[PDB]
Amino acid sequence: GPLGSEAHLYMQVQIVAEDQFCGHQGNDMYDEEKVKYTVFKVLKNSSLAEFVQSLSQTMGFPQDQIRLWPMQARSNGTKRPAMLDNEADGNKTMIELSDNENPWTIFLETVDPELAGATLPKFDKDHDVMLFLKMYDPKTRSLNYCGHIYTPISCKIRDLLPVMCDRAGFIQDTSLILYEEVKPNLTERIQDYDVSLDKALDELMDGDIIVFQKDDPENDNSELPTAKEYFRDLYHRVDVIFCDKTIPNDPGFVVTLSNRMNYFQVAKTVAQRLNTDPMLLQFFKSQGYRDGPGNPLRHNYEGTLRDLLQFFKPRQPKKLYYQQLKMKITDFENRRSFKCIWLNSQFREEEITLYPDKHGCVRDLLEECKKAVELGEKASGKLRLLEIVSYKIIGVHQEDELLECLSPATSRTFRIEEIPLDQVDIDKENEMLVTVAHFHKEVFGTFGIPFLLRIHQGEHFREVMKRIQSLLDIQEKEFEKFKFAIVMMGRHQYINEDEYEVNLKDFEPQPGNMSHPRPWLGLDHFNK
Ligand SMILES: *C[C@@H]1C(=O)O[C@@H]2/C=C(\C)[C@@H](OC(C)=O)C/C=C(\COC(C)=O)C[C@@H](OC(=O)/C(C)=C/CO)[C@@H]12
Repeated sequence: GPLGSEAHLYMQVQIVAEDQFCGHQGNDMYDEEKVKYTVFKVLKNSSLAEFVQSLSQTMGFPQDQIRLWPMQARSNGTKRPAMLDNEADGNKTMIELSDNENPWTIFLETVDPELAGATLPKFDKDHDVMLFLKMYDPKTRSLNYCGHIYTPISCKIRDLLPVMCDRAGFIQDTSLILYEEVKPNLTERIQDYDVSLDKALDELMDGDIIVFQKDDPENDNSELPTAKEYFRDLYHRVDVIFCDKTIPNDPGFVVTLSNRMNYFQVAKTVAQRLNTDPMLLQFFKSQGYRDGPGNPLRHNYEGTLRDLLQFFKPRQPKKLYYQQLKMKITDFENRRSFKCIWLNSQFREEEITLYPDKHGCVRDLLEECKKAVELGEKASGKLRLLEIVSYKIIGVHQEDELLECLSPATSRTFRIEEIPLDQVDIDKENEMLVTVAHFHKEVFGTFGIPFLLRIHQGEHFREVMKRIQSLLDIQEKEFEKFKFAIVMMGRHQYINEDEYEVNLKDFEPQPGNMSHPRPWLGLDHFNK
């Protein structure tokens, strides 16, 4: 709006009291966006002494009870209180002390208004340093402002250990770990307490910060055992929205994490936020273009959370998608669907998907299906796996074969069935299984449900027909309507059903030839 004629002669002076330092969890003394100031509009060329007496009357403390420490920015990017000499700069101008920083911030040390009172201790500009103290509690992972101290440069670090303990509520003689909080993402441990402050601290200045904590075994029970780790985590912090993909339109919940986290750490933060096993969750990389879940994140991901978020533009809402699982994410990742046909005791087909071990044998699949189905009444209770192509059985698979060695279900159907009673242990000297398929007129025109059939040497074809129809169930002048043939690689010829006696070697391959083209029995009727 309209600036006054003499507005350029004035400057802003923001006074911060030490109560603003209490509760601060970050680096330095306060957050510039949360701090509350007492604001003064003062002439740029008023002197320091004028401001001091003015401020002393404004705040209600005599000049004996207050001291001014300008908040000066350091070369390393921090802002810290700094020394200001009363009877050597008290007549320099406010703006020349300011170094032309127009909103000029100053920390006002006062005596506790609890007294008045004894005045602030004197302070030798040359041999004394004002240090700031923070205590780090690893159990609550928190910072606790512990005030400031006047101390001689020559004082030994060990001599500061009492007051620290005193200000933290620790019992005296508690062993401590001490750090200088140099700057964000740099917390340097003070390794020798038996040396002076000027030797122990990097570039000893007024406004330096010592963070201290107990030396305690229980520290290792926290996610952040040291102040060093705490400040690293804080520097790498980032809020991320998490959304369940299975719940449509979910707004999801904000979780505070750190850019340096690996898969296990973010998984456990989110799992405790959801109260589940971290292993019963699956996460998804971002699609990287528009909001929506991307590719599944393998549980053994080697990257960091920063890699997962690198595609979010500098102010896009960071968001990751997950879903909750019914099994551990490892088993979820290694399960493989095997879809096949279960043929029940009624001779009817159903589609069933089993999830055995991807490295299992055929027996694993057979037992997975046996757990799912109701078997026949007084039946064998043992299952077998058949491979069907174009309505013909081409193979019986033995239980020791590896599953991954089987052709995928891509027009080649697999059929699990219970073995009939007459087929569990056939007479190996005179009894044989042959495959049976339905065809119409010509052999390559197959249809229907093929099956395995036991036949006996010397038997008359009549009884083969009887057991065929017993397992098939169809009107008898419907069953009598059709013919029977023996088939080998396209060639076929019919059995005289009036009087033929079953000779097994009419159905036998060439001796020594276990190849997949075996002779089979064909039923020749009409379809539907
Ligand atoms: C943040 C702590 C708090 O909640 O209040 C304590 C004190 C004040 C707010 C102020 O006390 C004054 C000015 O009278 C100044 C801030 C502190 C004073 O501490 C000292 C003794 O310098 C810092 C905190 O107090 C402590 O450090 C305490 C109570 C240590 C336990 O003896 C704030």
